[PDB]
Amino acid sequence: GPVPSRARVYTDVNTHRPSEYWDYESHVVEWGNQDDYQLVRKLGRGKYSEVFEAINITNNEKVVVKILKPVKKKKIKREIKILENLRGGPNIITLADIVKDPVSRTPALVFEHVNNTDFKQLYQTLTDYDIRFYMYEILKALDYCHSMGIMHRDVKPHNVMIDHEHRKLRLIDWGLAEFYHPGQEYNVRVASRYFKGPELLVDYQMYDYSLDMWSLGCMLASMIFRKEPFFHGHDNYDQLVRIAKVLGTEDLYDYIDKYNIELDPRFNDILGRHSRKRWERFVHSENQHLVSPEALDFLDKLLRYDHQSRLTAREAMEHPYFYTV
Amino acid sequence: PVPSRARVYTDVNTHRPSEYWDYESHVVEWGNQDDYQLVRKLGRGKYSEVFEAINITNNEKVVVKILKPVKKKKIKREIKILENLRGGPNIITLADIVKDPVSRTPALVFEHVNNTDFKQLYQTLTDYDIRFYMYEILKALDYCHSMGIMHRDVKPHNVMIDHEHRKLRLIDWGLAEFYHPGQEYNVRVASRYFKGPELLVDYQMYDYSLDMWSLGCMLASMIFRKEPFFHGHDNYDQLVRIAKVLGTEDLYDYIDKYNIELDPRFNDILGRHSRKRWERFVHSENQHLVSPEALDFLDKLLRYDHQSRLTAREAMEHPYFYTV
Ligand SMILES: O=C(CCNCc1ccc(-c2ccccc2)c(Cl)c1)NCCC(=O)Nc1cccc(C(=O)O)c1
Ligand SMILES: O=C(CCNCc1ccc(-c2ccccc2)c(Cl)c1)NCCC(=O)Nc1cccc(C(=O)O)c1
Repeated sequence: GPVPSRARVYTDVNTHRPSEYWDYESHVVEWGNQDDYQLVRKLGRGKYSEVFEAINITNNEKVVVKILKPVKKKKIKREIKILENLRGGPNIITLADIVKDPVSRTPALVFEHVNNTDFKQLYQTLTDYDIRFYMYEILKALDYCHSMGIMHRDVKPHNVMIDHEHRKLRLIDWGLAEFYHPGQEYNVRVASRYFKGPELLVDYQMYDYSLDMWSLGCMLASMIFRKEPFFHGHDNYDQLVRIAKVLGTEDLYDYIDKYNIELDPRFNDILGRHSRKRWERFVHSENQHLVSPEALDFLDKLLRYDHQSRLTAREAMEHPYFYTV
Repeated sequence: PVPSRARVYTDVNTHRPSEYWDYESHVVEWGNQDDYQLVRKLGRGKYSEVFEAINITNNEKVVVKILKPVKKKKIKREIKILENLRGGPNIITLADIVKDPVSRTPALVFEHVNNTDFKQLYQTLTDYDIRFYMYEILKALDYCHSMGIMHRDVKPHNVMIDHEHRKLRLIDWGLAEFYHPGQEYNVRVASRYFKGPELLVDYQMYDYSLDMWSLGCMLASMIFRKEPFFHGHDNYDQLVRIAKVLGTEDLYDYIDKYNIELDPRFNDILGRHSRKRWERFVHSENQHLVSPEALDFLDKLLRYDHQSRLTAREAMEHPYFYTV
């Protein structure tokens, strides 16, 4: 079978906490009356949720309301417990209330108000400094949630709220987040395709916080190279081929051999043979103002097949790429 | 009642954006308390417990104040004030804000402070020492007043003295508030013995001058070795203790000036009292701490009329401090 693995940091933080902290299945959820909130407009729609801008009628303050389709009560309890555990953490979306509409009985989460900057406009105006600044803000959120024994498992641009006018950032949608327990085998069907770590694609279940650092690297690559997404897979098998076209196939075999991973036969006629590419290959006239030797060295240290070889969020915060923030 | 406003730093908050003073909208962020290990208890209060602690990541001593979340509004107020005042002369420095993962109880992390043996401090402190530390408190008050904040709980328990390093900090900003001209404040602030007459007569439009009354109470207890100086047994009796020294004539002049309605519960306890000479409180055990300059300075702090008290900046110019 595959060789076991464990996080290099915050390995036993949940082991040493009482069960109430991490046993979300036993967590008792309480909610108030949604009659105190009026929905204003839709902000987003997903598979198991709809997010709205809303107003609390009792204090005239804007909030965000996430209405949850109750596909699994277990999943609702998990997201709520994680949000309650992380509440007030740096750049973590703040859960302000939990409510239920009296007639539909549909539960909803109420968050601090957030104001998303026009993304298409943001993507063209962000400078080299802005990218470093916001990447550092994401790292504060990741180091905090990892220190709190939680993996986000869905780091991607859609799950990062930037209010550029206020230089404010929040890491949002904790619906896929999970508690880290050393040796635990997790479901690999997490994260969104372009942001999936190679551990998920090769079906290595004993992953950890380092999965978030791979997804973060994917976001950094897309921002500095102006290539969205950076690894453009068309399916989950093709996603690994897109990564191998950059990192090369030699190091992919070194990774699967190190953890004694059995590579799915469906990869046999699509993976091919690929040399390790230089990150400088992705520099072009449209992105060269965002690229520097520090950015490429930092990117190289995130985008590694070996999950244990990636920088932790705390190590990443010490990188020279952030010396100006 | 007749409205009143501060003689100094009157509009400092009016002229600053809402983000500075609007604590209810202040977004609090905290780290993981897992990086701190508690060493010993330093004090216990109604809504907090203070510990000496160690940051395990750098092996540096700090102080950790664990807050009982009686009101989130009160927590936001103390945090915003501490963040606004951070680095101010003799103001306790807020170094971090954390939360214990399991209890979810928020805690404030301060620079390390080392309180000198208090029982030893009283008899060892000289006339110079009292002038030196009084001046250190005044630097902190002039700074926080200039920053549009009144402490509202000046008392010995809220002054940290590290005598070996001649270091002072004004601590526990849990009752502090932003000054806005014309605002009516809750009079149920400060500790009984340090309450200004404005609070005792229920005059809500008070200002930074409340801190100068409390400071005067501390000065009187130090130079005369009478702890506390105005020993009230309840909030009504507290005003009678002040009147036994300042006299009832000037108390009526004060309430008439601001058209204050005196609570009927004072009727059969206030009595009639002459204005006393400060020299009356001098004795063999305290005469080495008293001087004409000390009594003149004390007289200028302990006045009924909040507008007639020295400001922290005026107090720093007094001859009592010519040696510091
Ligand atoms: O789609 C979005 C976010 C969209 N962000 C776009 C975006 C994110 C990051 C960057 C960036 C990253 C690194 C460096 C520099 C820049 C950029 Cl350029 C754009 N939001 C709309 C929907 C929404 O706000 N949802 C929401 C809000 C609050 C809570 C929840 C929740 O599920 O808890 C959901
Ligand atoms: O009780 C105390 C302080 C106790 N000070 C006693 C004291 C204070 C003033 C003088 C003095 C006044 C005028 C002239 C000369 C001297 C003297 Cl003689 C003694 N501290 C123990 C607990 C503690 O340190 N609390 C603390 C520390 C840091 C921050 C906080 C906080 O709430 O932020 C609280």
